[PDB]
This record gives sequence, structure tokens and C-alpha cells, in this order.
Amino acid sequence: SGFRKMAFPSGKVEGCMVQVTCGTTTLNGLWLDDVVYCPRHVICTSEDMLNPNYEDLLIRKSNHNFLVQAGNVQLRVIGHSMQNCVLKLKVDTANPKTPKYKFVRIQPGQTFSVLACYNGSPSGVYQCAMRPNFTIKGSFLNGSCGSVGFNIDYDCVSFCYMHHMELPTGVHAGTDLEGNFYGPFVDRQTAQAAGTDTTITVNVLAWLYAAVINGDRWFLNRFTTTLNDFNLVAMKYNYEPLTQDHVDILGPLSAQTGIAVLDMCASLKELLQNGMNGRTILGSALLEDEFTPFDVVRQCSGVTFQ
Amino acid sequence: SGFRKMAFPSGKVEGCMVQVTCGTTTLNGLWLDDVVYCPRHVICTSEDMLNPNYEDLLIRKSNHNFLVQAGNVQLRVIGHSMQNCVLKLKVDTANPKTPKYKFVRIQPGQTFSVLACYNGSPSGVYQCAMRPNFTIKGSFLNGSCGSVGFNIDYDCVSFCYMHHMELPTGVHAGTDLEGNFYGPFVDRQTAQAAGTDTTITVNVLAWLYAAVINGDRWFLNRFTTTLNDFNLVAMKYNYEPLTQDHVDILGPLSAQTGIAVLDMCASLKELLQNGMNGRTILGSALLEDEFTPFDVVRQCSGVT
Ligand SMILES: O=C(c1cncc(Cl)c1)N1CCCN(Cc2ccccc2Cl)CC1
Ligand SMILES: O=C(c1cncc(Cl)c1)N1CCCN(Cc2ccccc2Cl)CC1
Ligand SMILES: [Br-]
Ligand SMILES: [Br-]
Ligand SMILES: [Cl-]
Ligand SMILES: [Cl-]
Ligand code: NA
Repeated sequence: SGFRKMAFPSGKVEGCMVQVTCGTTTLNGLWLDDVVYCPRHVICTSEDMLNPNYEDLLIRKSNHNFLVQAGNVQLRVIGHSMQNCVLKLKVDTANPKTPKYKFVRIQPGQTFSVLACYNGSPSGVYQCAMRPNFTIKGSFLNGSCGSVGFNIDYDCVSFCYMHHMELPTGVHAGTDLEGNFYGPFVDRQTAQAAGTDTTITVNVLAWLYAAVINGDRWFLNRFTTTLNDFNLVAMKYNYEPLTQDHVDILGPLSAQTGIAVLDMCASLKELLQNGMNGRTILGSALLEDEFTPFDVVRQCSGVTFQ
Repeated sequence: SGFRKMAFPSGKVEGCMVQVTCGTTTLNGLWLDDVVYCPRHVICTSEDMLNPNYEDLLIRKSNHNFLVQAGNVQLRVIGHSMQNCVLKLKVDTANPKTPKYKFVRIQPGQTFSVLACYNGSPSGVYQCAMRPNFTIKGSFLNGSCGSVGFNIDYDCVSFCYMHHMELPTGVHAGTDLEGNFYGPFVDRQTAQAAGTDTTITVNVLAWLYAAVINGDRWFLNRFTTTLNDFNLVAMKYNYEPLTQDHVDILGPLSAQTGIAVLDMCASLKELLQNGMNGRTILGSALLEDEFTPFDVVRQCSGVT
């Protein structure tokens, strides 16, 4: 029993973190095989950030303008290239600790673990979700760029996020490992701002299924709903629309608990209307939306406490 | 900016997890140098758990009764002994991945990271606090015994918890790595229950300082209080008493924000008496108590 924001064990990623320096700027890089990946903004000064021309900034650099440090060892850069907003530094040594990995671009609502790093050294690990507005609510300070997000389902690390910056509301923006930003964000100091965020409905439903698996049903009711009437209500509380794909993904949790998805939707409609009335669900006084259906299956028992 | 429940990176501990089997029972063990540590209840059948005489059950076991697997490698057991509620299996191979470590016993209110494991394989990491009632609100299923809790300082892992059991309310109990239980719990299938818990006041104050650092200041006010008047309110609301040592431990956060601890106590007193009036602090509608003052400094200063 229990239910916690559970990250993946971070060791396979810790062994890939390095420090990258270009001039006076230092940030983190990810060392996989003979390539170190990092935000291309490592080649900018603070002044360059208003309107950088990265092609022009990069042509002016040699391989030896990049210093890469892995623990106490300097790696020699032997090539460089830019792919979208990531810089790829080829080094003379393949990382002997490279795990089995892949790169995956995720969709809004998906979760991942973040290994926050500073100066190439890991500081901590926590879970995040890609918000519907393409930001993440992380915990990052100056020096954290280049920290990555990943999942490790089945011994393969799937890297899905690299940190590039903090927006004015204190939320975070970054790219996939091919250097494409999530959302409309750019690696330039523009007036970009996080759009209005919404709640990840399918994840709130998955977390209510977790609460039923763990033994609580107080929030259920005798009603059902159509999918369209549920979306018309949910959108008034700034919840994302629930699609038939989301209903399908909740199928295994519905089967384990015997609660039809549209009947859990009716329970959520009533929780939005009433609140908790001084109760909590899985230790929370608010509806949680950063556990996916897959995350609930990963953590909960496969037997419901009936 | 931002404030998350953050665990320590778990790699140094992952390299120490192994599977221990005794008869039909399999659980996790911690392999440091040439010793594997695990709960002593690994030697019990379900029937033995009702009234185990561990000395007698262990006297009936020899080295060959224990199978230890580290990944795909079988480690041969060459000695065994118990220390309190932990079994120590001496193995023929020293763990080449043993980190610098210590065994430390923590106090209620302190936090730590848990590496949940099953079949010797790490599955997940999360942050927990030792509650005032000596339980932990973990997340564990069958097969998780032997999972450990730890903190890291520089390169040294301080192991502080080994998982033994779940209580009827779904919370967890276990020992330090010397096998001494936290709380009045025993490794026997007999009636046991978590006692009434209380809220860790010093941690709620640390989290209010984290909220101010992150720009959430609505709960600040012109008032101050005294330690005695504040403690009368803490007692009424089932909060732990605040001591002068807690005021001193909050010193660095008080210096960083410029807010005296008794000034923040007056804010907490008003939140206890009035609620949040529909507002949230750091995204929470509850007063969070599983961040210590050091956890806030660690996260708000980027310690690696
Ligand atoms: O280390 C951090 C940082 C990360 N995360 C959080 C915090 Cl509080 C600081 N930096 C360091 C300088 C680099 N810029 C890049 C940039 C700023 C604004 C628009 C776009 C871009 Cl790409 C990011 C800021
Ligand atoms: O794997 C788990 C487990 C751990 N954590 C959570 C859950 Cl849901 C199961 N087991 C496995 C059998 C062993 N007993 C030992 C024991 C039971 C009752 C009183 C005291 C003791 Cl020490 C613990 C239960
Ligand atoms: Br006053
Ligand atoms: Br909450
Ligand atoms: Cl949590
Ligand atoms: Cl995968
Ligand atoms: Na005040």
C-alpha cells in the first residue's frame, strides 16, 4: 500500500552526466557513446541571448573551445555540430557507462523522471509531467541547463527532455534529445510566456482508480455520464478534454476495479462540484494530475483492496 | 525556481541491491563489501511468523540454506549471523560497487530517500519522512522487504532504514541497518498498529520558508509570537512542540529570507486557526511537513 511520486532509479543516467564549458559558460551535458549532447545556448554570452544567430556564433568556435569534464577526467572534443537547439560534441572516448537507451518525444500528459544536475554532478531526482501548455513544473536553479528527463521502463532509458530555461512564471521549458522544443518556446530571450495551463484529466482519473485499488471509494456516486457531457463540464474547470484514446488507456484500471470509465468520470464531475469536504485522497487535498494510467499500473498492486 | 519532493540520486545504492532467498522466501538485501544485510524474517515460513524464536530458527540454518543473487551472478554464502532484526550473510565476493557509507539511525522528523526494490532489482525512488509515530508513509508491495532508505552527503551514503513490514493502516515499519526497529514494532505476525501521529512543526516552518523563497508570501503578517504561546497552539492542533533547537536549525532559512522564526510562527499560528481561505502554498492545500530545513536549503541552493 501507499502511493508516492515515484521516480525511476537514476543511476543509469547519473553515469552519463558531464560538465560542458564554452568560454565563461558552464552547463551540463549528456554523454552517450562518443557524443555529448547539451543546449546550444552554451555558446552564447548574456548579450547574445536577445537575438543570437547560432550559425554565426558556432562557426567562430573550434573543437578546443569546448571543455568537457566527466568526473575528474577531461574528454577531448573531436567534432561538433548543431541539431535544432542541441549541440552534439563528438569526443574521443565512448562512455563506458552508456546504458541501453533511446530518444522519445513525448506528448502532453506524459510523465518522466528528472535528474537535476549542476556542474555535471547530480543533485536530486523527482517526477514531472509535460503540461498541456508544454512547460514542466520542475525545480531548477542557475546552472541546471542540460539536466535531462527520462523513463526507464524495461531496462532501457528513454530520454525525453533536456532543460533549457525558466519562464517568467517559474515553470520550465526545454527540448527533446533531437533539440526540438516542446511548445512554441525558443532559445532566445523573447517575451514568451507559458499559455494558460489546464489539468490533465486522464491522469486525474487514473489517480482516482489508484485510490480505489488502494481501498477507498467514498467519492464514487450512482451516476454515469456521456463522454460529451463530461467534457462540457470538465472544460468549465479548465480540465483537458477526455478523448476515446484516454478512455481506452484507462481500460485496465477500469477492469481491475470494476468501475466503468464513464462512471469514474461521473465521480470526477461530482468532486469538481463538491470538493473533498475535509477528506483527502491518497494523502492529497487537491485532485492530482501528474500520475498517468501507466504510472498507476507501475506502482499499484494488481489486486484491489475490496 | 520551483519546489518538488526531491530524492537523492540513487545510483550508489542501486549497485548494492541483491536478491536473498531462504527456502521459498525471497526478498532484497544490501551488499556492502563482503556482507549482505537483509531482514531476519527471511528465515521464517508463514507459520513461523506467528511466534518465531529467531535464535532457534537460525540455529537450524546453515550457509547453504541462503541463496544470494546479484544480477545474473550467484554469490556463495560463507557465514551468517544476526544483529538485532537484521541477518548478515558473509559472501565470497566483495561488492566492487560498494560506495563510501555509514549506518546512521535517524530521529522522527528526518527525511530520507527510499529505493523500492523487488527481486533484488530497483524499481523506484521516492522521498519519505520518519513520522513522529515512527512509521513511514512509503509505497511498498509484496516482495519489497529489504528495500532501504538513505541520505547522501558529498560521496557518503548514510543508510538509515531497511523495510520490514506494512501495518494495517497501510503505513510501513522497519529498522536501522543495525537491525533496531524504529517504533514499538516487532517482526512477528501479531496485532500491531500505528499510534496517533502528529505533524512535524519544524518541517512545516521550513516549507513556509521555501514558499517565501519561491515568492508565495500571502500568509505573512505583522505579528510575532513567543515560543510558549506558539506551543500552546501547536498542542491544540496536534503539532509537535517547537524547541529552541528547532529555532536554531531554522537559522539558515531565517537568514536567507530575513524572516525571524517567531515571525513565521505567527503566520503558522494564523494558518492553523483560520485555514488557507481557499488559497494554496507551493501548490498545496495542506501544510506540508516532509521537508526538513536542510532539504529546503539543499534544493534552493543546488547542492550536489
Ligand atoms: O541556468 C539557467 C537557469 C535554468 N533554469 C532555471 C533557472 Cl532559475 C536558471 N539559465 C542560465 C542562462 C541561460 N538561460 C537560457 C535562456 C534564457 C531565457 C530564454 C531562453 C533561454 Cl535558452 C537560462 C537560464
Ligand atoms: O513483502 C511484504 C510486504 C512489505 N511491505 C508491504 C507489503 Cl503490502 C508487503 N511482506 C512479505 C511477508 C513478510 N512480512 C513480515 C511481517 C508481517 C507482519 C508483521 C511483521 C512482519 Cl516482519 C511482511 C509483508
Ligand atoms: Br504582535
Ligand atoms: Br494538497
Ligand atoms: Cl510524494
Ligand atoms: Cl521503452
Ligand atoms: Na508575522
